[PDB]
Amino acid sequence: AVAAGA
Repeated sequence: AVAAGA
């Protein structure tokens, strides 16, 4: 799981 942002 990879999540980037806001």
